[PDB]
Amino acid sequence: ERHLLLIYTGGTLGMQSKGGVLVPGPGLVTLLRTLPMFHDKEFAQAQGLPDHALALPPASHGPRVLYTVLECQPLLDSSDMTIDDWIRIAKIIERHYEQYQGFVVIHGTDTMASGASMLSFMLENLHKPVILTGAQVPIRVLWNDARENLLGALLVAGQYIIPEVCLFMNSQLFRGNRVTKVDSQKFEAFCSPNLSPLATVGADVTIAWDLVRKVKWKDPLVVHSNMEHDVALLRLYPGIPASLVRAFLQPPLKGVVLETFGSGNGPSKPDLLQELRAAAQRGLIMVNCSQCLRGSVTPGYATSLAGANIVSGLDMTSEAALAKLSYVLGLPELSLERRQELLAKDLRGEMTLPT
Amino acid sequence: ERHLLLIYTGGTLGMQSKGGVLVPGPGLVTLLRTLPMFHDKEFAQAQGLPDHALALPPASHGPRVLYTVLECQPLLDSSDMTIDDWIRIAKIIERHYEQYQGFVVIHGTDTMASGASMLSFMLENLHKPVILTGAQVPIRVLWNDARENLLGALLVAGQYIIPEVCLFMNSQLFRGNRVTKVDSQKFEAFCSPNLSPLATVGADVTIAWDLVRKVKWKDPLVVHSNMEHDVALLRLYPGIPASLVRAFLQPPLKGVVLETFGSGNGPSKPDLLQELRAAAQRGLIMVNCSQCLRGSVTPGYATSLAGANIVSGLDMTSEAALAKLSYVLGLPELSLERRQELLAKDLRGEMTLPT
Amino acid sequence: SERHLLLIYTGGTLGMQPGLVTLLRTLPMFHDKEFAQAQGLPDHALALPPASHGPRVLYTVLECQPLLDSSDMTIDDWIRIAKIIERHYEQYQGFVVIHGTDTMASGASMLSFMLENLHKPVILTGAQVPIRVLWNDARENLLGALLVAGQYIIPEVCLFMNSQLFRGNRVTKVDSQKFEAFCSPNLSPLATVGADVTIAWDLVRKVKWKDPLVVHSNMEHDVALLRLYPGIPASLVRAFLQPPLKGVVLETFGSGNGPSKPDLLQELRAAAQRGLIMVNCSQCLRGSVTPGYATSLAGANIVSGLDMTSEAALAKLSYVLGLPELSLERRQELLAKDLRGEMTLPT
Amino acid sequence: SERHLLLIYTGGTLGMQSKGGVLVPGPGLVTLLRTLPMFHDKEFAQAQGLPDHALALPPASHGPRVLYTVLECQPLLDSSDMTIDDWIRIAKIIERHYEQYQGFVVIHGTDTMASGASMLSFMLENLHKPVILTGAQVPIRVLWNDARENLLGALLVAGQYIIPEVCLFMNSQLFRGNRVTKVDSQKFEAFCSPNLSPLATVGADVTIAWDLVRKVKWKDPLVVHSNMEHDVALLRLYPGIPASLVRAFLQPPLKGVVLETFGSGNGPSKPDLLQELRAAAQRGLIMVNCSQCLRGSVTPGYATSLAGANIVSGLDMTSEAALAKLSYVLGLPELSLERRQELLAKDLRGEMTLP
Repeated sequence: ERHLLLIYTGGTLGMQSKGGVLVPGPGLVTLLRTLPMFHDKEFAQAQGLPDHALALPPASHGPRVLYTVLECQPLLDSSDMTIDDWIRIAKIIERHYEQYQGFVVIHGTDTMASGASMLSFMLENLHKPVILTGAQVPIRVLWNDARENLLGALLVAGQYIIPEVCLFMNSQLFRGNRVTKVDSQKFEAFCSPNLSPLATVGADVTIAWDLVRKVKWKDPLVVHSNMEHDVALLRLYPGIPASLVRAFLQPPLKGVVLETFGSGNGPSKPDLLQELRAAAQRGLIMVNCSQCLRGSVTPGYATSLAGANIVSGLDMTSEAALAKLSYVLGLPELSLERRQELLAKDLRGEMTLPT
Repeated sequence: ERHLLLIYTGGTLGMQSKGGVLVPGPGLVTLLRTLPMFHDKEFAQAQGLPDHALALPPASHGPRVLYTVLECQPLLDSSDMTIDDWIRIAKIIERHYEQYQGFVVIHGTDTMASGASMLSFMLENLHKPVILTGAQVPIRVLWNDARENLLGALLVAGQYIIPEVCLFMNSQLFRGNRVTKVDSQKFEAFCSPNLSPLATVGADVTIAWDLVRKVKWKDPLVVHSNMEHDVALLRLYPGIPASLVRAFLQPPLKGVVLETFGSGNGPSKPDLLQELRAAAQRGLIMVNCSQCLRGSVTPGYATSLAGANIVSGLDMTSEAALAKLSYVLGLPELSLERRQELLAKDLRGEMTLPT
Repeated sequence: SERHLLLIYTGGTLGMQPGLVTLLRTLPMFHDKEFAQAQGLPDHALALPPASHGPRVLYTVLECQPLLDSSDMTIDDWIRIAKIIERHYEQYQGFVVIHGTDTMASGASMLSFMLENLHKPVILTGAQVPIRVLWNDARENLLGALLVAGQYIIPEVCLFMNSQLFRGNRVTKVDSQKFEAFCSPNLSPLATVGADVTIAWDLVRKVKWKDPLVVHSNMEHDVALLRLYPGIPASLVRAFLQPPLKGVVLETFGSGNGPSKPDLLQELRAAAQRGLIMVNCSQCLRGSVTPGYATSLAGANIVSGLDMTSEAALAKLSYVLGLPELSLERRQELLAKDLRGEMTLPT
Repeated sequence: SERHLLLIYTGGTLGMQSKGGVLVPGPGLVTLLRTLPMFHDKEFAQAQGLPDHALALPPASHGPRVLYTVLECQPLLDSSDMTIDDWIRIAKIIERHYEQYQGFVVIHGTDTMASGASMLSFMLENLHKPVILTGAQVPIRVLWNDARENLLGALLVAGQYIIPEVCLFMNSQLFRGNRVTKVDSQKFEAFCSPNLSPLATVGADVTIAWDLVRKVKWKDPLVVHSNMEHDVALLRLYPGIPASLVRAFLQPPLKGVVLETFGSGNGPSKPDLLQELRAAAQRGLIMVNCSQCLRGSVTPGYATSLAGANIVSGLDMTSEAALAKLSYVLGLPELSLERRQELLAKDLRGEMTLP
């Protein structure tokens, strides 16, 4: 028997349709109890389970999966979520860590990749699956992707010891800090462009155990509430003026992810480079990520002006890069040099180092 | 209000797991009645519907969809289906044509492409959707593709006027006579290699109305029970001996689909070509299809020996080609030349003619 | 019989290690010496060998100076390229522009708008590896762009790479290392090259022979792109949208949702009141913006970009804002139209 | 310093000429290549006084200098006319010149290239050096073609890397030969390796899957199997295929057959058909079951209760690999039937993934 906590933060999955427009949809648990795929009534009465606890029907193999639904209030559109909301989620997981074997987090798709990346860093030494999921269509609308996404997340978290923050959608389990949202309409909404899925679901369940990170049983969970808030993302576009870059990098900003062209090239006009130099002199740390969905940043852009304050993001998604930068800048009592060293390491499986 | 007939012929979808092995699973209707996504009990009692009739919950838009389940006996593995089984299905649709607005046929995946292709030809002047569907995993197993495939086929047939035999799987609606099975394990089991899907299902339903065939309201449905049975498929492999080809093409064979290499090239060894000439002289009709999943046969192979008795299949799937040949050969009172002309036409949207 | 192209070389990896013409002259696939002497052609003019069908293709190489890394290109560079095409418009049947891949999608999008009523192919191309390195993608990309521009009347600014012809204002760069570097996420390619050449004539735009080419040198320079990220502060958005900015492409989440915190929405309202025009594009590679975000505060000054790439959106905004003597409402109407095949209107 | 290749030209579109919109044979490949700088460095040739049968590639980025000799077979063949004997001849050419060259490139028509590569894979036991097949949809003498880059890439791969396998190089990808199949008759991406990653990819960088590439066994000498059983066939089961036709197909002197069945390995179960398989097994015929599906694997079980161990699962093998392996195994001298069945169930050349 394995018990999960299902944390419902918001998003389309739980909403209601009302005159062709989506509104909030509380009482997820009341709906799930009425669905045989989500709740086995017969086993519940036959075990006299409390009625806050749902029980999945028996699967092919594995142990029986039970879960409790924790509904956050207020429920959020994911576009409104911030570092503080993700910290709250991490603190919920922390508080209930010993009582459950895994966690599923229902989350809006819009910023799910950012949430998964943040939680990935916040939950240091994670020993248990934390699976984010969501849907393009609410579970209360008849024709939807939510039923199978939610069930799959529960089954994965319930049956496998994958000690990572993941995203489950459309029969695929991705490493959370490797995903990005690529399609605003299709059920295949997400992509892990520089890493295989951790798992695939079909007639069989296939898991890339070669990739899945190792449980460090000896070390306790450490939850980082200390995440630097003053980090930003800046997309360089052709002809972007130095004065706009200057304004964007003004105090109190501590870190920025620069999204550059192709293999990591920004404009080389002297007034723009000077603004990057000046920000590095103020102590600002810059991480260079590619605007391209796939591939990697080759080192070199602006290094002759910003020195070691500009760090290559290699093949990281911008979501991962922003999370890592927030994490590293939030660590207490480190030199600048130590921060730069940490940014250049693969801390959670988010970055592939050249071989 | 729109009423559908759901015809259950067999296949994995309806089976049961028993000691890691699949066995037949009758009484589909008794399972569906217990699933809210498939049957709205409240609306059924409130309309005093007979209890052979199921009612889908309300969808976003559209009218209400009701359906009746017709379970064939015996239920078949699709590998054991034949032209006669498909004729039976076409006669079921014929018999109940005026009573229903659409049809869904649950079918095994192994020969679903052949079934869809056959029905496509059998149902001349079809005015209503006939949607085949199935699953890699049975609907009675918890983690499956069957729930969403079956629901999607019902919703598509219930809500849209697509007057074609189609295949619905994994959120995609394909033209039936354009599909082939490409994966024996994944939920994306089928491909329409030389035509876009007719429809895609996501947050929105997208329909390629430019491709969908036109309802000819004036003409009545004509069901072709006269389908020539003595048609075969022959895959040419390198070095295939003339004597084996001779044996394969003996009477009483009337037609054969030859699967040749690349753009339609078979071996040119004289003894093999002579066997094709001799069969053509006996009146055998041959259609040349490519072994390649994608692309088209260029005219020319063996034409200097078999003359007009060897016809290019252009970009047809072999399933479509075999169906069309059975159809054309079964038509009454036609010359050989007329049969050849008909094979070269696009009769059901199965074949793209060159510019 | 004979079709002449101008090959404009602006910079990029393709030509790296000047004098592109001297290399091309020595490559039989690019220059037929025998036909050149037999027709006494001037030696600034190259001649492709005969292709399968079609007429003979001749071309002249115009090398820009200085040559640019594409990351350093700006609206002015693209205007210059448009003026080169304008100047030589009657003398050639098509144009090929060698360009760096980094901003090729932005360049193609800009030229698409600048060249109003274009009647002739303008094909951009480039390479991940220089043509002078033995193992490269440049030879076939360049040849394919010449052959397409030389043999087909596709009156659009296009991008040719890795055997595919895309609509220029529909492309974006998706891979920084592979030869398949570009994607047209919301539109099929205009053409594919294989054993046969397949052209989507159903998509290709119609030549309006009556109307003359009009080149828009009047492109608004004070337009920007702003990527909203979770928790982006209102004060930063305020700073970003200060005068003299006239237009901005906001890149929002999913179907077009930005954060709804009141202080941020207020900054968008305030910019709209200053007359700033905003276009909402999705950060997602694929799909479309649904109308509605911030419309109750910014009103008609915030426009849905539907399925546009951000490159197309920024170009269109520069184009529309540069048009003389239009009301604000007219500018908003134009942004909502499909002006160059860059945007699919719902059906 | 220097690596020497033998380029064996057997036929195919690559070397042909266009004449009135129709392709005819094109001899004297070497005379054309000498005039192309990408294929021949004249300056280095004179400066080293190389014999003029030997071509020299220009210097590449890294690596040693690559020289190659062109051996043109006569007569040149369309690949649809090739047989086991032609592939044996190729294997004997490689054998004869094995010590004089460091690698081999074989120009071959695309139509049966997968069969050729699969055959050579088995014939060349303990291969220590790359044998790279390549070809083109369009002749190298037509201006706009895929042949230049395919041929150059094959030469560069064979010249610069020690991949001791029979491979196929097309469209910037190196596939394991016995894993490929032709999927498109018109596009430059003509081939697919459906159940194995490419061994290599070519872009700005060359990426090689060294984890997959087989290990050079330097101690063991090359053994070339001329002893390949010729009486092996491929039979594609189609719905309703009659027992009498299967009986005719499996008559003596056939020794082995690859049966192509539906989905996960299911053929029709009608008793008269199964009886014909039993009867063939009793005559000593060996049968390998492969899936008609491009992707995925045969699950054991079909017809095993009648044909016993004479019917063997082909798992995820392509039909080309299966036919080659069967020919190889049946050609081995003095083996019991049980031994032959064991060998068919092993991964002998990287063609089959065991569960």
